[PDB]
Amino acid sequence: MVSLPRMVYPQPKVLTPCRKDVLVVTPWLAPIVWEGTFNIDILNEQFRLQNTTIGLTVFAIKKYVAFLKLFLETAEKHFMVGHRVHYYVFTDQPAAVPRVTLGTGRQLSVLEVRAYKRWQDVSMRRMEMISDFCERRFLSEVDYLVCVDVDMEFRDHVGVEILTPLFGTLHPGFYGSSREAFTYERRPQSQAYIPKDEGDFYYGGAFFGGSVQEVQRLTRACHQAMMVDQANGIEAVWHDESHLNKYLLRHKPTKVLSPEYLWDQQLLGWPAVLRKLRFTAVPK
Amino acid sequence: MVSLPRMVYPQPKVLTPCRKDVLVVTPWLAPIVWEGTFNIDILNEQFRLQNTTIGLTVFAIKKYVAFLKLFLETAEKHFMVGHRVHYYVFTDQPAAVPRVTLGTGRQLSVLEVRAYKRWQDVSMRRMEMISDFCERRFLSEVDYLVCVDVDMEFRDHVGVEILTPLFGTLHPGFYGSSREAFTYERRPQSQAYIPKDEGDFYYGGAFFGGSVQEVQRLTRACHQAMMVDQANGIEAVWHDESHLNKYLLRHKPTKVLSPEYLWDQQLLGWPAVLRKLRFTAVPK
Ligand SMILES: O=c1ccn([C@@H]2O[C@H](COP(=O)(O)OP(=O)(O)O)[C@@H](O)[C@H]2O)c(=O)[nH]1
Ligand SMILES: O=c1ccn([C@@H]2O[C@H](COP(=O)(O)OP(=O)(O)O)[C@@H](O)[C@H]2O)c(=O)[nH]1
Ligand SMILES: [Mn+2]
Ligand SMILES: [Mn+2]
Repeated sequence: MVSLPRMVYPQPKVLTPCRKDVLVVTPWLAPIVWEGTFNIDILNEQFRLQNTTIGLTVFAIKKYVAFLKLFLETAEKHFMVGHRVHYYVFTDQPAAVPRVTLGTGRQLSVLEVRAYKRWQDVSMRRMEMISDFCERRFLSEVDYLVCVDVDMEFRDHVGVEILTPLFGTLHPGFYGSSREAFTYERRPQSQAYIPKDEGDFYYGGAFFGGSVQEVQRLTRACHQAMMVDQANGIEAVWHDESHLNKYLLRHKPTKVLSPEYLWDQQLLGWPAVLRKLRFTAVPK
Repeated sequence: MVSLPRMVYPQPKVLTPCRKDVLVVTPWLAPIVWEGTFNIDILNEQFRLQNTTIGLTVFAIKKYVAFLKLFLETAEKHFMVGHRVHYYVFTDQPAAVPRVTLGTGRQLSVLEVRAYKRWQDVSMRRMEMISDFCERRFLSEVDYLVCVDVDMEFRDHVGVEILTPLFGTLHPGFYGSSREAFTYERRPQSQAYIPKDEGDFYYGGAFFGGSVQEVQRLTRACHQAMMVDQANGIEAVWHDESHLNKYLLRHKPTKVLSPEYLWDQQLLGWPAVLRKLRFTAVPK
């Protein structure tokens, strides 16, 4: 990496934590990203100097096309502003994608794919489709991939602080829960099985990412695991999210995002521990 | 990575920090390594699965050969035990290197180099010498390089928790100090110059490291800066440490080690904030 320029900002204080109310590093030394833990000016410098391109995948199959306008418009206000962004919209209805005005250095591609009848299958098949397009396109077109649900909107900054070889996001329903309470797949017959004495966190299927290489590996593995389960007459309790959790248990993420990055205010309010609500559920 | 095996350990608690008394992550999201922040079993698994080899460089020029016996014997007890280790002892007196019994998977190489007259030159020229041998040997022989002073002994675990592309260590004299008090080079004529309003930390010249590529970059850059200074007729106030600090200001380390890793118990005692004293000064 090339040198940063002179910058003036508050000195970090070794004997003064940024946050004392939350865990800010995992036991494998991956940062857990909360507001107050990062200086976004330093991080922007680091990633801009490397001319980073970020891909964002989103699936808008069947009626879910209705979520695209707000998803994309709010993404324009909050997601990686100042950096190169390439949106990839996976849909069975190219003509139904709204014409959203994009900022400079940002582009959008529509990837036409099949629709599945069951929402579970639409959700699950994202793994296969992302993996497939890593090979077809993403490896050549972007440096990182961020893979999210479409039934969401950005309300605050989501930026290069999340970028790392592999990240998961704390599910907003479980961040304060004991591992026994996590809704991992519990049947040993399933490839997603995690027993009650294992597990670090419950990650949300709605927001993960990393380098293209790591996301390719993750999505390929989750898809293969789902195909094995299918052959064994089993479907994991929480579908792709169950498999995501099994993957990230055994392949530790190099950053973990706090629930600021995946929230539902209707269901969970605005707890003191959340200084910002960045990416939130839209009522559906 | 390849998958980790099933492991049983206590669950990380999102709403319960491991350490509330110290900063455990930098504003650029690099872990600051303190006892309690890492699970060494997880980390050992990760690095052993990668067949990691760690190089350790140490200079024992002139009278400093006296320190080698204790340095090496204690390294055998505490440094990277269980992993492949390659010691590189730089000396003007190959015959004076004590014969120290090494554990399996550990090797020692004696590198014969010139002895400079001025201690300042001895200390400063380590940068050139490390950089030269990165090309000569380290690139093909080790994955990471750890570069330390010889007038030291290991007293507790120093392991794979430190490994990362680039690391510096908090100097024990300044970890609680404001940047204005840091003994950076303050003369603008010097390549190591840092203004009073810049600076994250004061890093110790006695303990830094990283991937071979990053250590080659750092040591080459510091040597070049020193040569420019020499041509301009100036020598930085704290020699190689001043240049190391300039380098790490502009090239942020991906981990920072706490003063557990670089201490002087005679001068500073054993404060409560240090749960372990791992690598400590030998009186001289
Ligand atoms: O008919 C569907 C069902 C699902 N999805 C995609 O699959 C994601 C996950 O589904 P959903 O959001 O309904 O799951 P939930 O958040 O309720 O767990 C959605 O965001 C969409 O991106 C879709 O496009 N069309
Ligand atoms: O005559 C010398 C002077 C320096 N050194 C090496 O340079 C390092 C830095 O010097 P020193 O330890 O004296 O610096 P200090 O810790 O006192 O700042 C030493 O640990 C030795 O490894 C050496 O080998 N011989
Ligand atoms: Mn959703
Ligand atoms: Mn020393």
